[PDB]
Amino acid sequence: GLPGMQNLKADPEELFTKLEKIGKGSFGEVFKGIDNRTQKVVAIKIIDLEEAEDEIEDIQQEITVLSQCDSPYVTKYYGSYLKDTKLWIIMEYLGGGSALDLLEPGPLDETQIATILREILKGLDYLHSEKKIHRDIKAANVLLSEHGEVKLADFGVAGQLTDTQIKRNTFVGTPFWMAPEVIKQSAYDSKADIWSLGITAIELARGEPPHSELHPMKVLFLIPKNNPPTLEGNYSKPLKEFVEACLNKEPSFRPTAKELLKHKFILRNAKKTSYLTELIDRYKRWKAEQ
Ligand SMILES: COCCOc1ccc2c(c1)ncn2-c1ccc2cccc(N3CCC(N)CC3)c2n1
Repeated sequence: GLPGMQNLKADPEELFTKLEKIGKGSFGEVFKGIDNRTQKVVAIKIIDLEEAEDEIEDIQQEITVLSQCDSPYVTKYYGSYLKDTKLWIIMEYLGGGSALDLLEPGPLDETQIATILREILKGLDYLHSEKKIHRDIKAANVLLSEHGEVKLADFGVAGQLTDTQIKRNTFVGTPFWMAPEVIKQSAYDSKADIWSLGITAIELARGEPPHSELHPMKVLFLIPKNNPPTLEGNYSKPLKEFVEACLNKEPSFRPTAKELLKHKFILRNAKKTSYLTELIDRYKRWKAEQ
């Protein structure tokens, strides 16, 4: 049973105006769309079920995880529709762009970095409290509203802890951002997300994660074997220490999301999310390029 499945008489090509492609996630392409009843903009993931071979269960799991989340920091799921062989999956649209998009005009300042990290941490705190693990935290999966609100996206590989399975062992994620214990397929939990957050912090500061120049298969040994990455360059000591705190090889040595919300880098530098509109405006004016 697929949570939020609508009446199969409903025609999504009638109910929604499909616009441009805006992304490609772990499973399926995502489009901008208009809800023709409300005129609100939505994000629509479209899946050809006739093609999908092993990914239908994955697609279903993603929708299930989203449907179980109710947070200002997690993309909303509205429902799903069928048009012949294609599944239209209707979700929240955030018009500011991903944090990675917003990096294209130039570097972030540490106030922007701290603000974005703080909001990511609020989302992680929510998820981890629900015993969920995102497992694909990276700047491309951090979306901003046109007002500067920051939300987590793409739950395509998200994990669920239960009283039966206290830990996971699945090899999932995006290689450069994956925790060493995930790569080794040791037993892991929400601390894996804290490692990915540290990598994302480096990404927000420098524009790319560590090892970005290498073939992803090399991280299969590099991340488990090497000392953890550090933030190199002219950045504040609290930011460098924030990164170090996240990027410890031992998961029990990483702070919780809740704890990092009080980290000196966050408290000293983060400001109102509304200020992030400057970053969104910067990107709009920048992509006014021929
Ligand atoms: C240039 O920026 C234009 C806005 O770009 C986007 C891109 C994706 C968006 C979005 C806005 N508003 C909501 N989403 C969603 C909504 C539901 C999603 C489900 C699975 C995967 C997604 N994305 C996340 C961003 C990533 N970069 C690619 C895959 C999803 N993205």
